[PDB]
Amino acid sequence: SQLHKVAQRANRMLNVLTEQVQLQKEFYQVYAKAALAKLPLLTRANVDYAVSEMEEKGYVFDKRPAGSSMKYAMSIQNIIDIYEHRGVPKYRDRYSEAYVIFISNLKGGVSKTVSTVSLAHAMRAHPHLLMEDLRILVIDLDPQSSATMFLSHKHSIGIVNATSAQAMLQNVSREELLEEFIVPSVVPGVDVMPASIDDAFIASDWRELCNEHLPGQNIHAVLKENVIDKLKSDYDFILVDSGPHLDAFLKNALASANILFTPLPPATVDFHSSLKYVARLPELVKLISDEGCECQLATNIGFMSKLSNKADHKYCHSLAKEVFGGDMLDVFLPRLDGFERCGESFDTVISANPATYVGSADALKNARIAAEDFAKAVFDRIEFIRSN
Amino acid sequence: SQLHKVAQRANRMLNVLTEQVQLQKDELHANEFYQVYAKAALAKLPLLTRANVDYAVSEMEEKGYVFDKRPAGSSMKYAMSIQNIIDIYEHRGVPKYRDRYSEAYVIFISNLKGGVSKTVSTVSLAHAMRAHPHLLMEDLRILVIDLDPQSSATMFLSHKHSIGIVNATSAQAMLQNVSREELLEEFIVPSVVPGVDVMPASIDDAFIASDWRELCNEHLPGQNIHAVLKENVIDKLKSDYDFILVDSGPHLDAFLKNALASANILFTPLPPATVDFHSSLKYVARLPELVKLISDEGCECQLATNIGFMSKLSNKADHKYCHSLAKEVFGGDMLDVFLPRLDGFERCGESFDTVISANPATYVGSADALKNARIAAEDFAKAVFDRIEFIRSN
Ligand SMILES: Nc1ncnc2c1ncn2[C@@H]1O[C@H](COP(=O)(O)OP(=O)(O)O)[C@@H](O)[C@H]1O
Ligand SMILES: Nc1ncnc2c1ncn2[C@@H]1O[C@H](COP(=O)(O)OP(=O)(O)O)[C@@H](O)[C@H]1O
Ligand SMILES: [Mg+2]
Ligand SMILES: [Mg+2]
Repeated sequence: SQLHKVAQRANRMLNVLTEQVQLQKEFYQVYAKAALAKLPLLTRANVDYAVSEMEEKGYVFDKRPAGSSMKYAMSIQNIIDIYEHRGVPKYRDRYSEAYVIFISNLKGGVSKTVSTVSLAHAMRAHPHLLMEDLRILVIDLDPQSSATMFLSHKHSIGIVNATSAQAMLQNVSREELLEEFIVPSVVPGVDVMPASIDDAFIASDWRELCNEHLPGQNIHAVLKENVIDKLKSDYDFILVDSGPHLDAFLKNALASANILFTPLPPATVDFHSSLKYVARLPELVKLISDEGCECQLATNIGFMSKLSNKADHKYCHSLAKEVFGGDMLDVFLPRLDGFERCGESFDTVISANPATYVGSADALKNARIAAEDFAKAVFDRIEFIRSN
Repeated sequence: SQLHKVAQRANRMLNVLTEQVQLQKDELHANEFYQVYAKAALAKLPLLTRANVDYAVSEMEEKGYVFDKRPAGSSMKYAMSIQNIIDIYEHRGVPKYRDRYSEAYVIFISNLKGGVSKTVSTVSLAHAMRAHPHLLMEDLRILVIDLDPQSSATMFLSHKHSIGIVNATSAQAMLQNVSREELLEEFIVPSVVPGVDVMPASIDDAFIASDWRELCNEHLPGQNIHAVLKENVIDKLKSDYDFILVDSGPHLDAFLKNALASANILFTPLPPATVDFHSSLKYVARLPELVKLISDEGCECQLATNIGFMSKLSNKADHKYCHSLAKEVFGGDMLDVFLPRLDGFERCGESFDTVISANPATYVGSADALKNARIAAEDFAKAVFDRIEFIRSN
């Protein structure tokens, strides 16, 4: 009974530490008016007419003095509103229901979380996708909660309780999900439904917890029916992140996705493992199907992750190209220091402010551009699939 | 069905890759471990003197013992392997650990919070304990059972061109329920440091964990689902090892439960990061509940205590706060030593080497980094060993 003893001491500690984070409780990117001209469909002249015409109508743009005078400090919203003023339709004007993206791989360390949060921020803030005025939701279903930490400033969530796995069991309305479970991330337009280590116990007793709280409901269609379907009209993209564990969460995530992206690692051994997952994927969809709901899983796109020039890497890259063939993204996430440094302070290569960044400013830009290139390639891929 | 297409091509590629690594399967030769001592260096070890070593060495050669000398100098030099030193201690009559205890002792370093250093501690503990200068006379035999589909332990313990893929895994051994002779011949693999072995894991074990109930029903009818590891694997190796370490992933599944039911003692690595620490505490506060669950539904846990230790601790002030909190929680069950965050552990982890198996000459970094990592690892291992000794004899 020495555990009971220590376990209690740790309990008083939690209740104490929990009242810490509670008692505790921004996007740097701004564009100079002239900078908008490099954005698609916009020119120096038409931005001047838009800003001019909108102002005369009562619009007020963000500004900040650079010495004495006061220039324009355009926020993403200002830009989005300028495009709207110029009759450029938004993504929601051609697609009516949210598309669910699931970056998955049973093998860990392959960059599932980083590629997921990077894709969320980079798609929203992509210079070429701002006109799309995208609304993105990242649903964290990994008790390790890496996505949560990356997306909402660690001093925010700290000890989370309103969890995605909780949402699944509580089965609440759209309004409650937006108001009580979903929290904003640093980049406006990108939200997150958090996770917490406590979700490990939920996954562990999923079977029973379902019989108690969701009687008669197919245990594999919960995330899809109790959460995603209720939010389909408030978001353009919904990204689900789960751990590399063949859980109820992994299954619920698979049953709700429209598309899968498999991040492929460069080392031969990890690449080998990943192919095992890609090979048994149809087996997994078959199971979930044979016992409940059907997976609307269209395709499975692969892409190299943390790739480099090592001979071994080039080799795997050739093999992956062989396996996925056409469904192989033409862009990949290379291994960069920017992603590591950022990963250490749980910040996105998009939200990380260069003025605060500890490391070379060059390295940061490189990863940002890499995240952006990756996001644009993903978005374009969905586009082709969705309008064909 | 443009998902079954890739699966097909993927499956084919596996065959190719498999047969490829199936050739480069180098044979891990024992006399390849870098560590060697000049005859004179043994004198610095406990119980050994320059004179009792020369006497021992002389008598052994008289009985035909063959020292693997090197052709250097007018008369060959003794390039002593940790095994030579072990054989010398044996010849002087100092008792080995297996002379001091009669059954393997099962250690389980665990935490539901991942990234806390469960694998690196487990792996460093094994190697550092075997090769620790003050523990050579113990002639330890250590087995690391990898039950994490990620197989990080398997990777640190062998060579990338030594184990490659993994077919006969621990999860597989649990369900097949084979003989001790079979576990020894087919399922256990040696690591880079002789004396420490590993029962491997593979990604395919994630499917086994996923369908544990159905698989136990079809392969192990009547057997309690939480006692499979204890009865089908560990109990059959009780005489073959002094220590058996179990490594599992951060999941509250069958593997985690079986490891617990087989453990003699538990070690909990506690991270300094306020968020990580808080998560670790939630795990410590639910341990009794978990043990109670296993009990209520079948077998009992012989879990003695739960020792806690700071993992990846820095000189930062923040860290010193958690350390205190941790002390309040664990109190006496806190380890006197902690695992500090060091470059040696990082650079080594990058190449899946242990700060014990990593040859300093080859280390691409600062010798001091590697040297400090090894020492820290050795002090941690001696501390765990000394603590087990006090618990075991008392
Ligand atoms: N492209 C990259 N370059 C450098 N480091 C990366 C990259 N992608 C991921 N990482 C780092 O690799 C580790 C694994 O990524 P993570 O997203 O947590 O994987 P999974 O989601 O596979 O667990 C993290 O510590 C992260 O900072
Ligand atoms: N003392 C340490 N100093 C520096 N890096 C460490 C230390 N202990 C562990 N690590 C590194 O931290 C990461 C997490 O450790 P790992 O043993 O894999 O954790 P778990 O077993 O938590 O997955 C690894 O990348 C590892 O190389
Ligand atoms: Mg993840
Ligand atoms: Mg581990």
